[PDB]
Amino acid sequence: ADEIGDAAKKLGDASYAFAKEVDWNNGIFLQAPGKLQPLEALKAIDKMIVMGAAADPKLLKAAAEAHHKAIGSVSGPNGVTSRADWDSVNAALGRVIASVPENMVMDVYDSVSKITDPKVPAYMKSLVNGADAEKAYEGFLAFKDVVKKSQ
Amino acid sequence: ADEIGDAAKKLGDASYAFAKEVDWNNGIFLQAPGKLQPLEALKAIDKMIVMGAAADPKLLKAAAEAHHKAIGSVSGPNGVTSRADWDSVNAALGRVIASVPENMVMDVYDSVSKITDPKVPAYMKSLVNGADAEKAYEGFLAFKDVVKKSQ
Ligand code: CHL
Ligand code: CHL
Ligand SMILES: CCCCCCCCCCCCCCCCCC(=O)OC[C@H](CO[C@@H]1O[C@H](CO[C@H]2O[C@H](CO)[C@H](O)[C@H](O)[C@H]2O)[C@H](O)[C@H](O)[C@H]1O)OC(=O)CCCCCCCCCCCCCCCCC
Ligand SMILES: CCCCCCCCCCCCCCCCCC(=O)OC[C@H](CO[C@@H]1O[C@H](CO[C@H]2O[C@H](CO)[C@H](O)[C@H](O)[C@H]2O)[C@H](O)[C@H](O)[C@H]1O)OC(=O)CCCCCCCCCCCCCCCCC
Ligand SMILES: CC(=O)O[C@H]1CC(C)(C)C(=C=C/C(C)=C/C=C/C=C/C=C(C)/C=C2C=C(/C=C/[C@@]34O[C@]3(C)C[C@@H](O)CC4(C)C)C(=O)O/2)[C@](C)(O)C1
Ligand SMILES: CC(=O)O[C@H]1CC(C)(C)C(=C=C/C(C)=C/C=C/C=C/C=C(C)/C=C2C=C(/C=C/[C@@]34O[C@]3(C)C[C@@H](O)CC4(C)C)C(=O)O/2)[C@](C)(O)C1
Ligand SMILES: CC(=O)O[C@H]1CC(C)(C)C(=C=C/C(C)=C/C=C/C=C/C=C(C)/C=C2C=C(/C=C/[C@@]34O[C@]3(C)C[C@@H](O)CC4(C)C)C(=O)O/2)[C@](C)(O)C1
Ligand SMILES: CC(=O)O[C@H]1CC(C)(C)C(=C=C/C(C)=C/C=C/C=C/C=C(C)/C=C2C=C(/C=C/[C@@]34O[C@]3(C)C[C@@H](O)CC4(C)C)C(=O)O/2)[C@](C)(O)C1
Ligand SMILES: CC(=O)O[C@H]1CC(C)(C)C(=C=C/C(C)=C/C=C/C=C/C=C(C)/C=C2C=C(/C=C/[C@@]34O[C@]3(C)C[C@@H](O)CC4(C)C)C(=O)O/2)[C@](C)(O)C1
Ligand SMILES: CC(=O)O[C@H]1CC(C)(C)C(=C=C/C(C)=C/C=C/C=C/C=C(C)/C=C2C=C(/C=C/[C@@]34O[C@]3(C)C[C@@H](O)CC4(C)C)C(=O)O/2)[C@](C)(O)C1
Ligand SMILES: CC(=O)O[C@H]1CC(C)(C)C(=C=C/C(C)=C/C=C/C=C/C=C(C)/C=C2C=C(/C=C/[C@@]34O[C@]3(C)C[C@@H](O)CC4(C)C)C(=O)O/2)[C@](C)(O)C1
Ligand SMILES: CC(=O)O[C@H]1CC(C)(C)C(=C=C/C(C)=C/C=C/C=C/C=C(C)/C=C2C=C(/C=C/[C@@]34O[C@]3(C)C[C@@H](O)CC4(C)C)C(=O)O/2)[C@](C)(O)C1
Ligand SMILES: [Cl-]
Ligand SMILES: [Cl-]
Ligand SMILES: [Cl-]
Ligand SMILES: [Cl-]
Ligand SMILES: [K+]
Ligand SMILES: [K+]
Ligand code: NA
Ligand code: NA
Repeated sequence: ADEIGDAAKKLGDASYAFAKEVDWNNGIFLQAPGKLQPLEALKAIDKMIVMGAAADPKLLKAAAEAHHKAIGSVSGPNGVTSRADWDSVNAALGRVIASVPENMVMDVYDSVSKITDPKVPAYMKSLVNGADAEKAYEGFLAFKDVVKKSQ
Repeated sequence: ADEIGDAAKKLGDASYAFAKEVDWNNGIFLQAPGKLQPLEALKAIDKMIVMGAAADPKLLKAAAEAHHKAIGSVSGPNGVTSRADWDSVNAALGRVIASVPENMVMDVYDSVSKITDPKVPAYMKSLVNGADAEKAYEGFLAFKDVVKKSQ
């Protein structure tokens, strides 16, 4: 057990209602988030590859395992995993983020933002309960503060 | 140095002319290869996650590093990496494939095939030199025999 695991449980309280409202079977997620821009996207994918090579290999292993278990507990019409697996996944991802330098994480966020159309967040939010999405995000902000403290 | 590295060099002789003919900047690769079928695709993605968790963590690390280096040497109008980086990537991927049980690799191939429209290989091949694609594939068959012997 660790502090990221404790923080993932609080994050789940704040975010699982949002998770249940996303339609994870929507084909939209395979689309570019705006105009397809292969050269810019490749730069973002490169920042991710750099980060994956920097990440602790045992923690990437554990984060993959957690996703395989989450897939096994999917149910209902939106394809949402169990509450327990939602928290497990978030904690395992938090540990991966904490295993690399902060600049590597920001480089991914910046490089993806560059290819992401300004309308995309609002359109995503419009398909769920707005208050639940806001509560999820304030949850994320509290969680990332625990993650940073392990980083 | 190892036998997979030697085999990757022969594979490059057989396949790099094909690599140069693919338009890696074509947006088509972001499309589902046929009808989008999220439940079946998730099963294929699950076989991959299982395989990634089973793979040797040092070899997955090295395979990511090899891709970051390959991205740095991209040139020309099709976005093709250098011959040296093409071989490096193939050897590092060969080592990853050899680090997991054969059944895990076949499970991915079967689960992806299930969502892949029968027209897709021929359409892909139609955008390149057919003889070069055939020479690439016969190269692959020789390479996978070396990979299997390390497996
Ligand atoms: C079928 C498998 C599968 C699916 C469908 C997804 C889906 C996703 N992954 Mg995951 N992953 C999957 C397998 C795996 N992933 C990962 C490792 C990662 C990493 C390292 C990351 C992702 C992230 C993401 C998200 C990227 C898009 C995004 O940011 O949306 C928005 C995100 C959500 C809807 C997820 C919940 C986030 C938050 C706790 C609550 C919601 C807050 C806000 C309302 C919206 C988000 C705001 C931003 C600024 C944080 C997306 C939800 C990324 C992500 O979520 O970025 C924030 C991310 O950083 N995945 C591994 C390797 C261990 C997997 C397999 O093993
Ligand atoms: C920008 C980054 C990036 C891009 C564009 C790609 C693109 C691709 N990856 Mg790669 N990857 C990338 C980063 C990374 N990959 C991987 C790990 C993997 C793995 C483990 C595998 C792929 C494979 C593939 C291919 C999947 C589709 C396919 O099978 O087409 C057809 C494939 C090609 C055109 C590639 C050349 C194959 C062969 C040597 C020559 C051509 C033979 C035939 C003519 C066509 C293929 C026949 C099939 C039956 C083998 C595709 C070419 C898969 C693959 O190639 O399956 C065969 C695969 O197994 N990637 C990692 C983690 C280390 C990456 C980042 O770090
Ligand atoms: C070949 C196939 C390969 C596939 C490759 C696929 C990967 C790339 C696919 C792209 C997917 C991107 C779409 C993501 C949208 C989700 C982000 C979002 O809604 O974000 C919403 C935010 C909203 O903006 C924020 O809005 C906030 C509002 O807060 C206010 O309001 C809050 C609650 O309402 C609180 O009150 C809070 O305290 C208060 O300040 C603040 O103003 C912040 O400053 C501001 O950042 O937008 C922002 O961040 C702007 C930046 C958004 C850019 C995207 C960021 C995602 C980075 C994640 C990296 C993952 C990469 C994707 C793939 C990885 C999978 C492994
Ligand atoms: C949210 C975003 C997340 C993104 C997720 C994305 C991943 C999934 C995206 C799907 C991409 C799939 C499209 C791939 C097409 C390439 C395969 C192909 O052209 O294949 C061509 C072959 C042609 O068929 C073969 O044709 C051969 C012909 O050989 C003959 O001819 C030869 C030379 O002409 C030689 O002479 C040879 O000796 C002689 O026998 C033989 O008959 C073989 O038995 C027969 O298999 O088709 C076959 O195999 C049929 C099976 C094809 C199924 C696809 C196989 C790919 C499996 C790779 C796993 C990678 C998964 C993809 C993503 C992974 C990235 C990490
Ligand atoms: C081989 C293999 O398994 O690889 C594995 C690799 C990983 C990394 C482990 C993995 C993973 C995680 C991944 C890829 C996550 C990807 C997330 C993608 C999110 C995409 C989104 C939000 C896309 C869009 C597109 C939208 C378009 C919106 C608009 O166009 C619309 C409607 C109309 C316009 O008028 C206005 C508009 C509003 C602009 C939008 O609103 O959102 C996975 C899945 O496991 C597969
Ligand atoms: C060896 C091997 O196999 O590697 C493989 C391993 C993987 C994992 C499968 C793999 C992969 C994918 C990877 C690395 C994905 C990485 C994702 C990174 C996500 C980062 C995020 C969300 C960062 C942020 C930063 C944010 C900042 C927000 C704020 O600053 C803002 C704006 C304003 C301030 O006022 C307050 C603030 C709130 C602070 C934010 O909100 O989010 C890959 C590439 O395939 C390689
Ligand atoms: C088709 C289908 O059914 O798919 C199903 C597939 C599944 C897997 C079963 C499934 C599921 C679950 C899923 C997808 C869960 C996704 C979770 C994503 C979690 C992401 C996390 C936590 C990302 C971050 C990024 C962080 C960055 C933090 C920092 O940068 C920040 C901000 C500010 C810096 O100053 C400091 C910092 C510390 C660097 C962080 O702290 O955390 C579901 C729902 O069932 C759908
Ligand atoms: C070949 C093939 O078929 O592969 C298949 C493989 C799969 C895995 C099966 C597959 C899949 C599934 C995938 C990747 C699913 C990804 C889901 C990502 C979902 C993202 C969502 C919800 C994003 C948001 C962002 C939002 C932002 C809200 C806010 O910012 C807003 C507006 C205002 C801020 O002030 C406050 C805020 C509240 C922060 C929100 O509310 O939500 C797919 C697509 O089927 C393809
Ligand atoms: C966060 C992050 O970085 O994730 C990283 C995760 C990884 C795994 C490391 C990674 C990687 C590798 C990946 C995903 C490789 C994906 C390969 C996809 C190949 C897709 C293909 C061939 C798609 C199609 C679609 C086609 C459609 C054809 C047709 O419809 C057409 C024309 C008209 C119809 O009449 C007939 C038809 C003929 C049916 C086709 O012919 O082909 C990457 C890139 O690094 C990103
Ligand atoms: C911890 C962590 O981070 O994990 C992350 C790590 C990654 C790597 C980034 C990641 C990923 C992606 C993964 C695993 C991709 C795996 C790809 C597997 C490819 C397998 C292939 C091509 C298999 C085959 C089998 C074939 C057989 C052909 C033949 O039998 C046939 C028909 C007919 C016979 O007569 C002759 C024959 C010729 C023998 C073939 O032709 O091809 C993931 C999911 O994101 C997790
Ligand atoms: C937009 C843009 O510009 O992107 C650029 C991005 C880059 C990265 C810079 C770039 C590049 C290079 C790329 C993509 C290279 C891709 C290489 C893929 C290699 C895949 C390999 C070897 C897969 C396998 C699968 C195998 C399976 C083998 C077996 O199953 C078989 C058969 C039969 C079983 O009985 C035994 C077995 C042993 C189990 C194997 O042996 O090998 C490029 C071109 O520049 C494009
Ligand atoms: C959000 C966002 O924008 O992300 C962006 C991220 C990126 C990385 C920048 C990006 C990208 C690039 C990607 C994934 C590229 C993937 C390329 C895969 C190419 C596959 C090809 C060529 C497949 C084939 C299959 C063929 C088969 C030929 C044969 O079988 C045939 C007929 C007959 C057999 O008898 C013999 C045979 C000879 C075997 C062939 O000849 O070729 C993209 C798309 O821009 C999206
Ligand atoms: Cl505890
Ligand atoms: Cl571009
Ligand atoms: Cl040698
Ligand atoms: Cl389906
Ligand atoms: K509101
Ligand atoms: K021919
Ligand atoms: Na470690
Ligand atoms: Na090892």
